[PDB]
Amino acid sequence: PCITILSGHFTIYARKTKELVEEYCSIHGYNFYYEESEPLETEEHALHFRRSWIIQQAAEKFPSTEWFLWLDSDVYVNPKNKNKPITSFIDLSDPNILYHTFHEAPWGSYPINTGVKFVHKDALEIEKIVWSLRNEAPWNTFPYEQKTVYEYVFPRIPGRYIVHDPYTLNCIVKAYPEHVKDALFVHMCGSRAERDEHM
Ligand SMILES: [Mn+2]
Repeated sequence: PCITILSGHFTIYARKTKELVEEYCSIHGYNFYYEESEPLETEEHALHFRRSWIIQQAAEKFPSTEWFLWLDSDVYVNPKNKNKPITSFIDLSDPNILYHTFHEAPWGSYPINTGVKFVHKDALEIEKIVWSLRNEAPWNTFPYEQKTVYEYVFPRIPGRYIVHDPYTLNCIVKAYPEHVKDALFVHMCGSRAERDEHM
């Protein structure tokens, strides 16, 4: 399908991850949207929610998109696998599914990690609602958009989401060091100097 990968960051590591993702899209014919812009709302919760505003900007630019893929700015493409398409790691053929998300068990603090998040075009209005909840309790409490997707969105869409193993597509470096080599998306979740050094 038509994939648009989107990300944003307003930083060496973040430029390097950008490059790799930008390169990866170019290799496979994916659209690339990057929010280089400065956020109007700069509080901690609002910055986490900003991904749900960015997707709306991505969709305006690329309206022919079937699947939107959010990647954090601390997620990069594993050089080893840069020549492999996304479809070689995940089945996006089920027309009923709106979200593909990934767990972080047992090292992670929450049932899903939205650092890598697949959103079907038919869920764009849902992402609009997530953005709108950014200043509403309990959604404005940590972990923010990630809590809102898991606890507000998912209950309303039974059967329309899959929570996947993270080993290839949301491979947190510190948590899964034995999986990093074979991963597609590597997530430097868990420090700028540390990230630059890694990049
Ligand atoms: Mn992250």
